[PDB]
Amino acid sequence: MSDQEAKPSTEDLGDKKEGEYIKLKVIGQDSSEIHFKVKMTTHLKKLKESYCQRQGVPMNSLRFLFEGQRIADNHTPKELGMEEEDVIEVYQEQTGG
Repeated sequence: MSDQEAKPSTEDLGDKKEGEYIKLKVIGQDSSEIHFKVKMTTHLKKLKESYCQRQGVPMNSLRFLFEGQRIADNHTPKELGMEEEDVIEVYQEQTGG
């Protein structure tokens, strides 16, 4: 999906409920910012690719990282240790494949 495989119906931790939510904002050098609602185990790839498709840019041309770590296809807010309304850093190249 990005670096490895990633698929829906991902297994959660178990105790974490649905009565909890977290929002995240993705920002890019293009001054673009998007605030989305996610849960603990939301694949951020879906958010990022949604922005990529919306902006019409290839996912291999752009890169999403937080605290110097790339947001992998299976990376989540719980996994990366983020908070609500936090910010993810994104850069986009103009050419790729």
